[PDB]
Amino acid sequence: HISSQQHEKAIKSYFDEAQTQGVIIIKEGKNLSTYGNALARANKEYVPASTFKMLNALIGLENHKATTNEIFKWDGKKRTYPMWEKDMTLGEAMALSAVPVYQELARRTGLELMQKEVKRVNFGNTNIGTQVDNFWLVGPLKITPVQEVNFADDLAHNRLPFKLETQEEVKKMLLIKEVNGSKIYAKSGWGMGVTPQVGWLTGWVEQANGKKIPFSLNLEMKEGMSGSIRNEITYKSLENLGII
Ligand SMILES: *C(=O)N1C[C@H](NOS(=O)(=O)O)C(C)=C[C@H]1C(N)=O
Ligand SMILES: CC1=C[C@@H](C(N)=O)N2C[C@@H]1N(OS(=O)(=O)O)C2=O
Repeated sequence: HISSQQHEKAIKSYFDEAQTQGVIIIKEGKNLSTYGNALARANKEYVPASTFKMLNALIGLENHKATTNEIFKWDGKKRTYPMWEKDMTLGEAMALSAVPVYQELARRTGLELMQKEVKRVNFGNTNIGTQVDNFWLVGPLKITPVQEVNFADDLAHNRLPFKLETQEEVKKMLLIKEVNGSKIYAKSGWGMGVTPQVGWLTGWVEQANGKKIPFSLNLEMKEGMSGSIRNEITYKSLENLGII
């Protein structure tokens, strides 16, 4: 009974109230629906930032650069965040979004193999340049929100060019929330090394019946903004549309 006009107004209001500019793209089957307060962001390129952890993990696991139980030791050097000053698996580093572990994984893969794999999966603009440890954080690698929701759709359905086991292993690392009978799998991103700063939340909802609904939220992260606003806008948008 709720009008399209009302759903669009409600979702736009979530971005407006957060005093930011953003989009949330939802995919139902092959149909992409764009919502939010800055719809033109849908086909614009931004650094993937920490959302690249999903592809970094797939590449690393497929090419035997790590195992899912392997403990990446903390080197003992000071980190930006105290929770990163510990030993962790790829899964733990995914949940904590610990950059040093994923920079170690990128270094193990190496520039030549990383570029070949990024080109093979056809991720975003597919350019990683000459620095294997920061290309997803400060460029040249860029991707659009439409490309991110299509990547999430491919991963959710095991359509990426990796072993089924590799995709299942990475998907297990991405469970962030359980609402009723729905499971939310996603990875956030915050491009802190670029101006303006981009904020992402890309993933999918696995409904009780087995249906997978991919999504990609993309917005501008502003001064003193909490990371949780990406999760709050996403959950409110998915709940408004009856996805959760
Ligand atoms: C990812 O974009 N990162 C790593 C880390 N986690 O942020 S996230 O939860 O939004 O992924 C962070 C604090 C910032 C950011 C970065 N550019 O290093
Ligand atoms: C809020 C945090 C979330 C998380 C992330 N998603 O990047 N990071 C950074 C900070 N945090 O915990 S801290 O060590 O207590 O700051 C940590 O593990």
